[PDB]
Formats: sequence, C-alpha cells, structure tokens
Amino acid sequence: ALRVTSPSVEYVQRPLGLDAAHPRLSWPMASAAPGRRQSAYQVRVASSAAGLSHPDVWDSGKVVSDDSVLVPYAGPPLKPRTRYFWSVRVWDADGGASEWSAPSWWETGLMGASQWSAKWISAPAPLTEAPSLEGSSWIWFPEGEPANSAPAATRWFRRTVDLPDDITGATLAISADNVYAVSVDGAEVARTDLEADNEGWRRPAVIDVLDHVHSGNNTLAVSASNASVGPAGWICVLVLTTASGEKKIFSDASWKSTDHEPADGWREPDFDDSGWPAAKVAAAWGAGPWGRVAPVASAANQLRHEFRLPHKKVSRARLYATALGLYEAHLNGRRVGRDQLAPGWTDYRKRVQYQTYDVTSSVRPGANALAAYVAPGWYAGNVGMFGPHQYGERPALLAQLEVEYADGTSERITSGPDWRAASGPIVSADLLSGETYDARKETAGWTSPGFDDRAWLAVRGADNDVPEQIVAQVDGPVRIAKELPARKVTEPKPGVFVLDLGQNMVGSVRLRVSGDAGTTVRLRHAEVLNPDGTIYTANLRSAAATDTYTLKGQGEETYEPRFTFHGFRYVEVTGFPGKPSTTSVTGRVMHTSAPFTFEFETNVPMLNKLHSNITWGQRGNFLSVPTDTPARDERLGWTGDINVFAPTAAYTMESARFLTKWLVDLRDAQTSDGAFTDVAPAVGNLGNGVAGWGDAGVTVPWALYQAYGDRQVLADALPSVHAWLRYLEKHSDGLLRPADGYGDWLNVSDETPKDVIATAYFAHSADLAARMATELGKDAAPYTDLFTRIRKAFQTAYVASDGKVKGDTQSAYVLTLSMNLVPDALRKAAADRLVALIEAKDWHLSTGFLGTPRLLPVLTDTGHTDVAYRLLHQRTFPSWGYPIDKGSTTMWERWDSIQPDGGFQTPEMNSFNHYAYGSVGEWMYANIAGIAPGRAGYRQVVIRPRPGGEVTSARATFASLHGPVSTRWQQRSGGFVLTCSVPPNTTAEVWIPADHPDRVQHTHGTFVRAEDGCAVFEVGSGSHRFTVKL
Ligand SMILES: [Ca+2]
Repeated sequence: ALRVTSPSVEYVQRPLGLDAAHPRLSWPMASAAPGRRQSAYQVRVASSAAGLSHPDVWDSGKVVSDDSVLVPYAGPPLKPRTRYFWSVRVWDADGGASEWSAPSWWETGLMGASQWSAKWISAPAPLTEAPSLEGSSWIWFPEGEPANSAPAATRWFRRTVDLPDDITGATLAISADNVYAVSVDGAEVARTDLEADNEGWRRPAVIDVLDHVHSGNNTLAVSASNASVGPAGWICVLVLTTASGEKKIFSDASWKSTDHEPADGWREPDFDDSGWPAAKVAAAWGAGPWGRVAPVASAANQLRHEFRLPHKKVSRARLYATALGLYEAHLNGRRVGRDQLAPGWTDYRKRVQYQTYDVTSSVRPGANALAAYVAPGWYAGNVGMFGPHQYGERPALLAQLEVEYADGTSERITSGPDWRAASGPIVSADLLSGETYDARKETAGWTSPGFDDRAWLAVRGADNDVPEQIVAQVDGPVRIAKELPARKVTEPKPGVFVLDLGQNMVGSVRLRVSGDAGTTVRLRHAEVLNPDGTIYTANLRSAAATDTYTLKGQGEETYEPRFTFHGFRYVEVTGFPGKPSTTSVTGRVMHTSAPFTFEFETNVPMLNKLHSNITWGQRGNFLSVPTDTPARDERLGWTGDINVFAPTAAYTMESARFLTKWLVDLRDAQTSDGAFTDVAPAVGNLGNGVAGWGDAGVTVPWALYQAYGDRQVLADALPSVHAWLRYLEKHSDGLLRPADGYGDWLNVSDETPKDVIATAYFAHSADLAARMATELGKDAAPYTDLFTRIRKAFQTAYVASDGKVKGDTQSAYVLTLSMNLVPDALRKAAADRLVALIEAKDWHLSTGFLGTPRLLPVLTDTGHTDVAYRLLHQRTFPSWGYPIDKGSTTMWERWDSIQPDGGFQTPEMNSFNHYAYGSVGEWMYANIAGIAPGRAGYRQVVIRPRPGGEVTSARATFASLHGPVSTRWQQRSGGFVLTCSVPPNTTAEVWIPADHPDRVQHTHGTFVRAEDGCAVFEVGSGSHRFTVKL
C-alpha cells in the first residue's frame, strides 16, 4: 500500500508562528510497489491530535485530484496564536485508501499588527550615542578665515588643563579637516594619516584615554594638517567622568597655536608656549562647511525586565519578538532559541519580520526575568560601502511574552517604559567592522530574576519610524549549521598566529583563552593568504572584519560573537597569552535554516570538489538575503548574481522559502516606473533597469516554479513582471534596448555588446511572462505577441545571414541559442561558430556572469556534450579546475582572482566567494546525475545521464517536494547499468545510451522510441533498473 511520509506545511515540518491565511500542505508518499498515482485526498484539521477523528476545524472530504504538493488550506478562517493539528490520507489509482498520516501540526502567529500590545523600546541616549562634539568649536591657527580657506599646511596646538579629582572614566572624541595627531602629557593617543584620508573629518574617532589622564594639570597637544588649499579646522571634546557628574574640555580659544614647526619637547608639559597666539575658532559645531558631524556608536546594549507570574500550572508560553536592529533574547538565565542575527534584513520602512519561540518550559511561578541584547545590524550599522544609519540611528526592540494557564487565564508581559538598560560587555557590534567585547563589563546574573539593576537606566520609547507591516519571518532564520575546528596553527611573524579552518566559511568563531584580566585578543578574518603565510585582507576594502575580546581572568574563557559575521578561511590571532592551539578557535558556520537537498558523487575527485565548492559558495551567501559576497564591505542582495545562480541553488538547498522572501524584498524595491533595482533591499543609490540584473524579478520566480512547481510564486510575481515589461518597452526604440548595463560581467577578454545583451534579456522576459500567464490559466497572447515582436527586431539587428551574431563572442552565441533568439535555420551555424571560438581559445571558455550559466547547457542542446565535458574537466586558466588546483573551497568572483603569475587581482573588486560561476552546478545535476524536471516541480522527471569526459560512474539523490529522486549509473567492461528511484505520484522519462536500442533490459516501464543513441523509456514511480551488456 501507499503511505504518507513527512507531511509539511509551507515547506517545513511543524512551523511555529506561521501567518499564511491558506497554508500550503504537502504529502510525499512512499510505496514498495512501482507505478503509483494519487486519485484522491482528504485533509482533516482539528484543535487536537485526538480530535482528528471528529474534526472541529476542517474536513475537505474526499477530493478527486492528483495534487499532493502545496495544496492550500481551504477551510474556515484561521485564528491567531492557535495550534492546528492535521492529517491526510489518499487513494491510489485503484481506490485503496492509505492510513491517515501520523498527526502533525502548524501554529499561527499573531496574524496582524492589532495583536501586538508591546511598545518599541531603545536604550537611552547615554548608552546609544557616542560622546558628542556638541558644545565644542572647530579651531585652527589664527590665519584668515579657516572655515572658508586655509593654506595646505600643518599647524600645532597646545592646552594645559586642570582636571578634577577621582576620575573614573575619560573619553576623547576628535575630528579634523584633514588629519590630526593628538597626545596627552607627551604620549600620542590617536592619529589619522594624510595618505589614508578620504574626508575623514566626517567620521570623528572616540578614544578611551583613562590610561593617560590624571587629576591636576594635563597637557594636551595636537598637530593637524590641511591637505590642500581650502577649509581647515579640528574639533574635540575630552569628557571626564567622576561620581559627581561629567566635566567637558573643548577645542576653543583657550588653546595656544603656532604656524612654525616647534622645537622638540612641544608635546611635553613644561614646553614654553607663552609666545604662541590663541587658537582661532573657525566655526562652532554645526557651523562652517562641516555640519552636524557626530561620532558613531555601535554598542549592543542590555535591556531587561523582571516580573511576577502566578503559581498556577502553565499550559503554554510564547515569545514573539523583533528588532529594528538585531536582538538576542534571554528568559530566566537561558538564551531563547537558536537563531543568529534575528530578525534579518528587510526594507524596515515597509516591513520587519518577527520570530516566535516556544518558551513553555522556561517560565516560572513567581519571579521571572526577560532580557535582550539589542544591536545596530543592518538597520543602523554599516551596510555595504555606504556607512551606518541606513534606516535609523538607534536600535529598538519589540517583545511580547504570552503565558496561558491550564485554568484558561493568561498573562502578557511586554517591552515598554518599565524596562531598564545598561551598556554591558558588547562595546561595539557591526556587521562589517566586527564586534568588540570586554568581559570585565559583564553583569553576572542579569538574565535571571533577583538581579540588582537599581543603577541601570530607564529605557526610552524608540523614535524610529514604525514599519508599515510586522510579518512572521518567511525565510528560515539564520542558525549555526556546523562547526569547523582549526586544522592547523602557524606563526608567520612573532606572536601573530594564523589558524586555518580548511574551508572558506561564513559566520564567526568561538575563541577559548585563559589569561590575565585585561588581556586583549584580536581576531582578524581573511579569505586567502599572502605567499609569506600572513593573512591578506586588502580585498575586504573598508570591512575590518575584526573581533576584539578583553579577558576577565576567569579560567578557560569562551568568547562567541553575536552581532557580526565574516567570510573567511583563516583567522589571525594577536595578543593571545602564550600559544594558541587548534582548540583555541572553531568556526561556527551560519546560514538560513534550510536543508541541503542534493547529494552528488562521481568517480572524479575534481568534480566532487567542484560540487562541494558550489554548496559552500551558496550557503555562505544565503544569510537573510542572497548576497554577492559575505566578506568585503558589500554583502548586498544583487539581482544579477541570483538571476544566474537560482536554478543551481534550487537543486542544492531548499531555496523556496529563502527566495520567496527575497522576491518580496525585490518587489518592495521596484521603482514607481516599474524598474527592478540592481540590489534588493535597495540601499546606497545603486541603479535600476539593468538587463540580466533587474530580470531576476522574472527569472527567479520561474526558476522556483521549475524546481518546486510553486504556482503561488508565479501569481505573486506576475503583476511586477507586467510592470517591468512595460518599463522595458518604454525604454527601447523599435524594441531594441540601449547598450547600457553591466553586460556579460567579468568575461575573459571577450566583451559582448551591451545592446545585444539588453535586447536578448527583454525578449526572454517577455517569453517567460507568456509561460507564467499560461501556467496560471491567464491570457498569454499579449506576452507571446510581445516576445514574437522582440525576437524579430532582435534577429534583424544582430543576426547575420550566415548565423553570426554581433560581437562574435562566446556569450553572444550562448545567449541567443539559449533564449531561442537565433532563427531555427541558423542554429546549427551559430552553434558551430561557438564551438569554433572555444576551439580557438585552446578549449577554454571566455564567458562572464551572464554567459557562463547557459554555456554547458547550450553546448549539450546543440549536440556538443563532448565539448561541454572538455570545458568541464579543463584544469588550465580560465576554467573551474584552475581555482580548484589553487586550493579554492568556494567559487571566486573572477576567473583569475588569483592570477596565473601567482598575484591577486585588484583589491578594488576581488572576492573569493561569489556563487555566480557555481551556476555550472545545474548542468552537472541535469546531465551527469541525469535529474531534471520534465514537468514543473518534477511531476515528471527526465532521467538522461550523458556519460562523457572522465566520468564513468555517478550517484545522486535530489530531495524533491514529492520525495527522493535518486540515480546511480556505471559504465564498465562495455556494459551500462542505471538504477533509479522515482517517488509515488510522479513519472519519469528515462534515456539509456545503447548501440542497439531494443536490446536494453529493463525491470519496469515501456520502451517508446530510439533517439540520439538511446532507448527512451516511460516509467511510473518505484525502483527501476536498466542494463545494456555488450
Ligand atoms: Ca581641508
């Protein structure tokens, strides 16, 4: 008989906090007997597992249908905060019913803003703002009008100040147009450098100076330099904290200045400056050309609330939470959940995602404490190459804890004005810069009741814009999926240790260290090494990717960052007490919580490595949004990159929830004139309307539809697709598109004309829109007609009588053949020419981002699988093999990220972890493993392994929505054997290469025809075997 295995709701088993009005149910089935199809199903939903025999929510009754995947709930409207139990049974094609599936459940979340009574809260200004420059003045030497114009020169400044007794803290905030070097009592405490300056006056530094100040007279001295003729000035505040409040010392006319280089000693207390004139105020803070300049603070503050619960039996407790920023919540001394970087990145003006946690076993009778760290994240911290405060200035928390009692009563505890805040140990936390943690600043016991917080500060209501929508998180929360212990420790310079994790990973480390309180360990993170064995970080650009930990002197300390992440294979450790060992550093690999769904293995080590690298490049960049790179100061949701990689991504991980979520981001960013943006979420004024980039709005829904059969993804995308096509028609001339855009980005000196590219993508988008309309039973004629008209305009403009395409590049042919743009009479000629260009390059590809994903497929489509294998197995540059031979463990941004001479490509743009060239994956899975969808969502699977190159042996399992699709084939002593497993309610078309077609032995299925050297079989579900002996 047929049985239901692993039923799911919205792609997952037992989702907690699901807000869908009509959650989509799936029931993979298993059967030892071949050839099974579903004729009917019946779903029941009830308020308890036992209640399913007499269901109180829904009973579909027996529904005549072969649908078994993503069937929408169609009972009475669902209520918020409710657990729904469900079960399904089916009838096979004979009429026999299965067992009822073992009962399962989903639980709704809050389903709408009105169900929140919590308030947004933030730590108060002393905890979320850096010491500021307000009250201070920009000063210079008294020459002319320095705020307008000063010479390109250095000026010198001194001030002796009498500081109060009992100083407990001291900070210096300082900025200069253009650079400065500041000292206290002759010891330099900070500087900026002329060569490194790029409008550094915009970014004041804040420095702790307690170790250099004392009571009584202290001498401050500053040199400052103006880089060119124009505005000059420098500004500072020295804040001294004592138990009786703050004292501030400003830059102002009480400072002495000189314009002639002073004698040495000029920084020392007893130097004679009595002949130096007073410094001149160039502008008060806020005045001059410099505006309201402020230092940036990025602390992850602690927020907490104690409360009393009744002594009654708890039936259930849930915490719903989110942040404008990032948070980690704690309840009664125990961290809540296992998510990292919650709530993730959305356009916070339009939506923020909330999380739901089961905390039933954490709540207590009597005294309870709820607590959270709250950090800047994407909301307020550095984002890409664009700096901080993209959405707001200060992070905010929203939290609602609901406890239900067995007597039917309940309590609700929320974020609000009664919460208290403290700085705690996380001094700085930034996604790009890293995290700085001082264990001495720990407040032991703060996540537990009975804690003394009388000297904590009242929280404030947040002044953040309220997101339009608060929605249950759609994608899998980022979680640690695995740990990578350090594989070796080197010491390439004295006291500078480099630990190799053996894999370029994304996440952060656990540091174990024992040593004296006050010892500071620094951890820098790198993707690659210099030839001397030191870490190379130039390609990271402005992202420091440095975590700093100061010890509390308490046994074997453990430090695990919370509010940052890096992309790296190597960790450089400085300041370690003694010698780190491999146990000192362990990588914690973080990404979206989605399963891997493709196992692939061949007889060829290099292909197995290529597959590993693909899955590592994908997972490294699947953290909240599909990113271009996880390591440098970028990490943006680049449309081009996911456009090319989506079909491969949908083989190797369950990518439906992740890319569904991202397409919501893309549509949130679509411009008012219908242009898809270059990145989504849209930050930093990057462009829009770019061919092969903005087209992700069409190609990514289609890729999800092909992999999963997800009709809802198409329905939700189609109106944005219409608006995109309308935009593209408006921005074209007789349907020909401008030669603008990125083009075939990072091709190997084989540049395709951008108008050929742009017009090809326009047509392809029209083609896909017709295919979507068709799948949805909508009217496709307008789109089909549009496609027809673009293809004609395209062929006339760029395709010659002999089949030559304008630009005569590898990508020019790849794209036209792929998108069905070459007239059919000329496909042979166009493909012949492609092969000719490959042969001419000594059997190397030349394609960039847009050409590469379609190259091996086009080669196979046109009867050149042998050539595809040649490219695939190629080891010399450019190739997939070239980087692998150089020790790659991910896909690089460039074919030559490490060049053949051994040097690096330009650090201006050179990542070792972009998934784009991993798009070769889909060709391997479809052709070596022989697993491809004949109908959307693998309702029919085409099993067409094409042996070739060095592959004589392959095995694969794809975790489809209908269940596992497996293949295993072997060529040996003349003979071929293929076995496969095809799940119930699906069918397969199997192609078996054979000298003599009608001689193939087969356990199941029907010979239908001979084609291209193989017997073609049609087969139903089950375990099949095919053999060809001689
Ligand atoms: Ca200047």
